[PDB]
Amino acid sequence: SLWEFYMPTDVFFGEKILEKRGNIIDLLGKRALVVTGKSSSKKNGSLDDLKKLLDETEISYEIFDEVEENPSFDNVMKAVERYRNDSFDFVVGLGGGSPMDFAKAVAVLLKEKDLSVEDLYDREKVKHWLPVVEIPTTAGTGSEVTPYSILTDPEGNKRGCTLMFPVYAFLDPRYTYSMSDELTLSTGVDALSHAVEGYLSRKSTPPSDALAIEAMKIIHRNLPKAIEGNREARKKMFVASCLAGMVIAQTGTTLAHALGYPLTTEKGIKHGKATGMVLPFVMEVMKEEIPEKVDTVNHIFGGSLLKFLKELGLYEKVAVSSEELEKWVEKGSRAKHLKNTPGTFTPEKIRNIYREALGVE
Amino acid sequence: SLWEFYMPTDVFFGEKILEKRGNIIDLLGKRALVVTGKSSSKKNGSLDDLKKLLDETEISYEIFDEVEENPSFDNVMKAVERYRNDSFDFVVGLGGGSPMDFAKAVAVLLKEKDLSVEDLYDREKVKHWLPVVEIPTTAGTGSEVTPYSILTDPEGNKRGCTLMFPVYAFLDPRYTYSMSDELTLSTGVDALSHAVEGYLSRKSTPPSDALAIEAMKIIHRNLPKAIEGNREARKKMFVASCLAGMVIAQTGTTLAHALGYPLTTEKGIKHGKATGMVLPFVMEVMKEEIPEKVDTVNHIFGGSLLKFLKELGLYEKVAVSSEELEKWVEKGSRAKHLKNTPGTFTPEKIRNIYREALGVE
Ligand SMILES: NC(=O)c1ccc[n+]([C@@H]2O[C@H](COP(=O)([O-])OP(=O)(O)OC[C@H]3O[C@@H](n4cnc5c(N)ncnc54)[C@H](OP(=O)(O)O)[C@@H]3O)[C@@H](O)[C@H]2O)c1
Ligand SMILES: NC(=O)c1ccc[n+]([C@@H]2O[C@H](COP(=O)([O-])OP(=O)(O)OC[C@H]3O[C@@H](n4cnc5c(N)ncnc54)[C@H](OP(=O)(O)O)[C@@H]3O)[C@@H](O)[C@H]2O)c1
Ligand SMILES: [Zn+2]
Ligand SMILES: [Zn+2]
Repeated sequence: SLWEFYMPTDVFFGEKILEKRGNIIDLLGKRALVVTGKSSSKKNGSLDDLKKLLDETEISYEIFDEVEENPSFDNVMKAVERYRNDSFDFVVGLGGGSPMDFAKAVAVLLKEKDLSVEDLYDREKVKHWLPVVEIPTTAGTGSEVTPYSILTDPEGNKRGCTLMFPVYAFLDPRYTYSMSDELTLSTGVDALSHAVEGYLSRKSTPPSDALAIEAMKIIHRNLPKAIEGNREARKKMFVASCLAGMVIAQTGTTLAHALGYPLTTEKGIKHGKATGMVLPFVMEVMKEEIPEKVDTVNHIFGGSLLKFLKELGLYEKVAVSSEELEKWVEKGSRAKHLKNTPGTFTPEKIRNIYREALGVE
Repeated sequence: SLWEFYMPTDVFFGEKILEKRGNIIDLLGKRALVVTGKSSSKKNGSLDDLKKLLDETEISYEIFDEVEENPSFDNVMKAVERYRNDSFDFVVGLGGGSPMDFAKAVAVLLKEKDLSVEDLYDREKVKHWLPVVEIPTTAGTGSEVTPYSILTDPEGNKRGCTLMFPVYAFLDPRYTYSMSDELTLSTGVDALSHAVEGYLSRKSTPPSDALAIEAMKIIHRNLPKAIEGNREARKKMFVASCLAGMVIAQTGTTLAHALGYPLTTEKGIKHGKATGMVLPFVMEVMKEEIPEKVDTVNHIFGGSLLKFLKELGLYEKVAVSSEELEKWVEKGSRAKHLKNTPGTFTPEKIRNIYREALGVE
């Protein structure tokens, strides 16, 4: 066999974590660029805490609070072209996966001033970048512990790239208490999918399996209560989302993530819910290769992950034309994730996965 | 509550791993110092593989193959003084815990020529150091993924310190197939203790708990067969020892490790066996603060860790005087590990832990 474990991010978790461990960012420089969403970070106390930390460490900064959900190439360039004229020592991503991923792309482009966003997809061109600090507020994408960035290209397709691991990750569960029940559900299922896909992936490793198993157990026991607003459960979900991120940082994701993309970009379905909807059906095909592991996942979730997700009210009614379905099937058949997904996926199997997922509601 | 996860070592695992991924050390420099034991690494093909790797990568080197079991301050200075006139870019530890720990100490001292071994216990003085590469051959201390180094001081006492994390760890399971049944047993129990102590420690964290649980399950299922010589079992033990190293790299150890030291330094009992002998009894006390987790550990090991260890033939007959016992009880009452160990340990309880462990056989 042959495997590798690499997750160099220094992770700090706890209430008031920026106050208690945040000063370490002073090792990164004297001026920082903060990238965050339009309003969430202003309402959960995170931006205020960050401003306090920057003031305390006497680090000057600028705030780009215009990151959109599922950020596009243009969104990133709208910030890069402007901040390339400044001189930042490091970048801080604050919020959900969108601003956290946005921060990684900007960190490279502010250093590599001659590169375009498309160039980021060429690993050979990514050799220099500003350090990145991530402060997540959802539970979650686990972006604070992965080297990935996902952007929507000019054609409207979600495309991911591998950049750098954040130097520091600061997780304060209090920031997640403001999530709506619906966002808690979607982000929680995204975390669930990361742990499940990482465990079932052909790139699975012993360390990532260990982390994935614990994450799955935590999510199974806490997601329902978290959605309802139970604080202790939300704290556990935040822990699980981080563990799951560590997992995919080793394994990457599977066809489940790839197939959910069009549901998000074309049907407005939140990322986590989109992935979660197709995941159980992708698993049915994976069974042809790893039935034991698939059985393990179903057992952890009470006997059936599909039923577990259905009980959460995850499935949505989605309008899909034959024309749209065929387009999604064609794109899925070319997903890079296919190589790391157990099972044999023909266009018909992918077509069936969508029909099954869409057929629930 | 508040926790941190940090384990930056880039870990590579697999048969012929040095041949397949070792070239990456080219990024560390052009000259290196190899520290290892007298014969071991020369008989399992590891030193041969390392020599070949260094030749292929065109990296000059010198070999210090005089690291003794449980190295002392003088041992380290012997190598340091012998090579302080030279100029190395990085250090490579090859072998078990002794040479790997030796490597970390030397890596600092060769950089900071004005420091003594005693200075290494002062975190403030350890500012710079040469990069370290670890290649373990036992399953194991997990030293390849921890920042710890343990040496025997002039007084003959085991004293550990925290230095740096190795940049790269290369694990080839084939190297462990040459271990004697006794060494497999002792190093295997050491790994078991790391996982168990890390899980039970007051410094336990979610990520380390995840890794510890998996490590414990692997060891329970494979240690007996590994001792018998089963290669699949030994390969699994090697994975577990690594996972366990990642665990203590976050948690540190408990009173069990502390109480076993005098058995090693004064009675020649191998580290793993010494810790393992007292572990079940230290756990009995822990049950006062964390009965849930202790029950979990016993459940994983077939219902009783004590019985599991006894069945391995772990316990040894040891000649101990009252004077010696009282000295150990006294020192045990002043171990830093006490603070991170659940339960209340009175001199009477510690004396009883030793009596119980020594009374088994
Ligand atoms: N790096 C990776 O490996 C990885 C993994 C999984 C997913 N992703 C990517 O991450 C993105 C998904 O991010 P996400 O699900 O965390 O959400 P998101 O897209 O970052 O934002 C979701 C929405 O929730 C809001 N929000 C964020 N934190 C909140 C809080 N604490 N309380 C209330 N509302 C809050 C946001 O408000 P504001 O806009 O006002 O801030 C936003 O409107 C996708 O683009 C996905 O492809 C990346
Ligand atoms: N850094 C940490 O966090 C950490 C954790 C646990 C323990 N430790 C420390 O590590 C030391 C324990 O090391 P250890 O149990 O791995 O053993 P060790 O002390 O490194 O050596 C044990 C003996 O086994 C031999 N050996 C090593 N690899 C072998 C192989 N593949 N086949 C056959 N024989 C082999 C050695 O031979 P040669 O002498 O010929 O090489 C040596 O004589 C202690 O000093 C302990 O305090 C450190
Ligand atoms: Zn995701
Ligand atoms: Zn040990």
